[PDB]
Amino acid sequence: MDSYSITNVKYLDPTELHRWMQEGHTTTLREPFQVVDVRGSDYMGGHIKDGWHYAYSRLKQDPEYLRELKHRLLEKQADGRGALNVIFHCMLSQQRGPSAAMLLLRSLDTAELSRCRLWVLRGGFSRWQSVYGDDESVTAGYLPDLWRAAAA
Repeated sequence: MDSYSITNVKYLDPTELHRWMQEGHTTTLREPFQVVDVRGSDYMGGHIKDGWHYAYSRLKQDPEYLRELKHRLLEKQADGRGALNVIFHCMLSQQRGPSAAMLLLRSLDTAELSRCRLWVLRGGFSRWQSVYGDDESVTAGYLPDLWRAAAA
């Protein structure tokens, strides 16, 4: 990235993330990626496989928590190819997704700006599960019952 502007935050569709997961890296530059689920208690009911769970509320209130995430991400990037593609997502298409990305972006030094690419998954986990919810290879801890529209 080149600056600390909101325009540096990119958006990804579920179909493209799924493709990255199938291949094990991004399609264009073959770079690594890491999903960061920033939901709180609404994390319940299923999540993207191999993603990390860092609640937005705590990232925003605890600088040490944000620092921990940054450190983990950069540590993973150091042993990988090129820049690490970090993907943030919420439950739905919410403002907390890009806000979480901005929190990380603002915590990066000018030297670390080039080590990451920031993305937000359009639609959140809600859109994700409507398509890949029952796909065991990309979704973990899924509870079909909770997402039933016309249940009990």
